[PDB]
Amino acid sequence: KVGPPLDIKLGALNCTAFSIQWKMPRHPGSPILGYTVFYSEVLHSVPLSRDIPTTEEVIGDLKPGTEYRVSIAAYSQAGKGRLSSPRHVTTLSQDSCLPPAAPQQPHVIVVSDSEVALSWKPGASEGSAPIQYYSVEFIRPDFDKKWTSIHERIQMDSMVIKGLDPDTNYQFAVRAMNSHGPSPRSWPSDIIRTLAA
Ligand SMILES: *[C@@H]1O[C@H](CO)[C@@H](O[C@@H]2O[C@H](CO)[C@@H](O[C@@H]3O[C@H](CO)[C@@H](O)[C@H](O)[C@@H]3O)[C@H](O)[C@H]2NC(C)=O)[C@H](O)[C@H]1NC(C)=O
Repeated sequence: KVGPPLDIKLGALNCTAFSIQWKMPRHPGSPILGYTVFYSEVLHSVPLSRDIPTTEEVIGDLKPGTEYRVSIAAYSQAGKGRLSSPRHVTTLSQDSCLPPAAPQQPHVIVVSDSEVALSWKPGASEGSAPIQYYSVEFIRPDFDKKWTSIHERIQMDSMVIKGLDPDTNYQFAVRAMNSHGPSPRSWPSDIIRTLAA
């Protein structure tokens, strides 16, 4: 019986998601218990549906550059309310949610038996959003089959890495992050050996 939700607002967040916001229906006969959100790809087709207690929601795991038809209905103690007029929204184009290009191959200079100096430059593009931080991985080519992450974020374009094994060959690589995610790895640095203990 109750009217459809009012003041619906939707915006594409990124390539795979959009957020939806609305107001309580006017003059409800009974307390609103929740809402039901219906959406389908874009002549109507059978839609997916999500039930939520609040007046706003984020709809994720969508396809890039695709238009969606969205409707909302409120449910109360007297059944399902009237369904709002359909709203359309398009997820961002893939070129628009790009993560940054891989940073340039880093320069490496041995410092001690357990330390190494390292520096890098950003890539040709920051992607679709400015770089927020860098990440650094390392690997011992003689024994390791996989890269190891350094669980810190760097706003500098250089750093000194400590705690390495003495008399060991190492290589290093860098990735840049924006709000859209990680870049590919930089080229690996040239092999460099720590001083023996
Ligand atoms: C595009 O937008 C969507 C929606 O904002 C992003 O997905 C969301 O990513 C966040 C952060 O990773 C997720 O939050 C996390 O959820 C669980 C606990 O519920 C846990 O992994 C973390 O503690 C954190 O709270 C959120 O669930 C997720 N929402 C989805 C998938 O619907 C997405 O990362 C954005 N970027 C891209 C490139 O798609």
